[PDB]
Amino acid sequence: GPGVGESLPDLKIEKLDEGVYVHTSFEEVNGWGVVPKHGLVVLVNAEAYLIDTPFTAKDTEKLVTWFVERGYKIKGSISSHFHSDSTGGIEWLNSRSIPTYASELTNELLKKDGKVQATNSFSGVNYWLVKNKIEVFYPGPGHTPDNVVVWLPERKILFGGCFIKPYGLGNLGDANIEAWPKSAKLLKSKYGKAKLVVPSHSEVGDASLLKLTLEQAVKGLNESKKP
Amino acid sequence: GPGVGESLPDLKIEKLDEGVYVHTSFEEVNGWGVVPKHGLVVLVNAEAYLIDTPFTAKDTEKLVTWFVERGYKIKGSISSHFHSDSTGGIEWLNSRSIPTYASELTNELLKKDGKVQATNSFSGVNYWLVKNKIEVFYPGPGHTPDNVVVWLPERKILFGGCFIKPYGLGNLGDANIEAWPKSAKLLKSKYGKAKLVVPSHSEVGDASLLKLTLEQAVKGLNESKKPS
Ligand SMILES: O=C1CCc2cc(-c3csc(COc4ccccc4)n3)ccc2N1
Ligand SMILES: O=C1CCc2cc(-c3csc(COc4ccccc4)n3)ccc2N1
Ligand SMILES: [Zn+2]
Ligand SMILES: [Zn+2]
Ligand SMILES: [Zn+2]
Ligand SMILES: [Zn+2]
Repeated sequence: GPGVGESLPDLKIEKLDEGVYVHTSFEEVNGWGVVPKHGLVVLVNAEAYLIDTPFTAKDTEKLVTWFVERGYKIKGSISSHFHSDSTGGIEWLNSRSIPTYASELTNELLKKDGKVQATNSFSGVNYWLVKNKIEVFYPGPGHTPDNVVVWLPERKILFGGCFIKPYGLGNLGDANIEAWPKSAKLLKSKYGKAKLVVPSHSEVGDASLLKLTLEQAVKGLNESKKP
Repeated sequence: GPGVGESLPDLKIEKLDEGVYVHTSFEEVNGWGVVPKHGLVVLVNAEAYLIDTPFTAKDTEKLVTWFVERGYKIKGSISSHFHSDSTGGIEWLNSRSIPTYASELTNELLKKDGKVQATNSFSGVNYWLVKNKIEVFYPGPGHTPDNVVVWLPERKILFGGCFIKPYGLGNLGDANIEAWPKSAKLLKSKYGKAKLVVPSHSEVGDASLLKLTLEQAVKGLNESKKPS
């Protein structure tokens, strides 16, 4: 809702691996309960890259302040898809002239919704946000038409965002179930020996979260072809 | 409120694993929104066991018919705590002579509250609702003094009910916040190898949710303890 959910938990920040933190923010979402949303902060040269923003400007600000107060200035943010649990902090970041990144199709979907756009876009299937350290990849449509993943080669850590859905597919409103099985299969061959997979809405796992997502996508596609 | 013609999403039933269904019902919590409630239906060869009832007689009846028309006998239900979102359809199940179960303490709380009780009580820290297949465990007070969890040793699924609160404890009006940290740690140390953990009010996860609940219990205790 437009209002502040006064009793949600606060923004969480936790170290996942050597260069890498998980940030978790929380929102009240109709029909689901409280929903957690994980993103990352990846440090490069002791400068911070946000992988997805929190739901809100308030938690984006808290996140940024925490790292900046500790000497880690913000090099940029990248959003894995257009929904506000990935993109909600883009306007705040833009107002601080922190570069924000999104695919061309993500920015088009933001605009079509009258959302503020990232100030840096990329067309096409791979994008090195930081060569050999932060890569973006488009597996095809799934949770949404634009969803991308972020790969950290040096840690073998995959940020699957809202594409990774081990225990169920979540909000299907913008989903492409026909395509999701093919996308999930593609993603699983490519990142099969990830050490760690970070879903948006489920806590971190190993590479079996790729197989679970594929099974859930196969499952939802089947059920949808009914009564 | 929602309008007079507004209905909340309809009861959902979803396969979770070979023997095992999640059932999700909804109520509106006036100005927080619409909030889901998960229970299970556990299948042991053509018998079905309800793990928690929906909030309402009407959804308890929908849930029972769904399985009766797929050929199952409803052998009984068990309620994980006394709140309506676990016991709301005991009165209806009783009216159809489906055995209903709760702990001795849960039935006492129901009777205290002027509510219909389950027809069968158990008491003790472990209780087999179905030997080798459906186990009930009391971790200690937390969400409520009487909350219990259900364990399916053969799927390694834990139904944690409203005890499992990985994103925030929820309403503490009936809770024992001083006990919840200890109870949570006992629950974690017993079921740390669960393949799945099913909370009442958030989605299915893995055994991580045990750790998250402990963290939330401890932090809730701390917050309630500051002098401001
Ligand atoms: O593999 C599967 C399919 C996905 C899935 C979902 C759940 C589950 C339990 S309550 C819940 C809440 O949902 C709804 C509440 C309101 C509107 C739409 C959905 N969702 C349990 C297990 C399964 N497991
Ligand atoms: O602004 C909004 C409200 C929040 C929101 C959520 C989603 C979305 C898509 S799949 C998904 C997964 O959810 C959950 C997964 C587990 C538990 C409860 C929810 N969640 C998409 C867009 C919106 N956008
Ligand atoms: Zn989304
Ligand atoms: Zn999402
Ligand atoms: Zn309760
Ligand atoms: Zn509850």
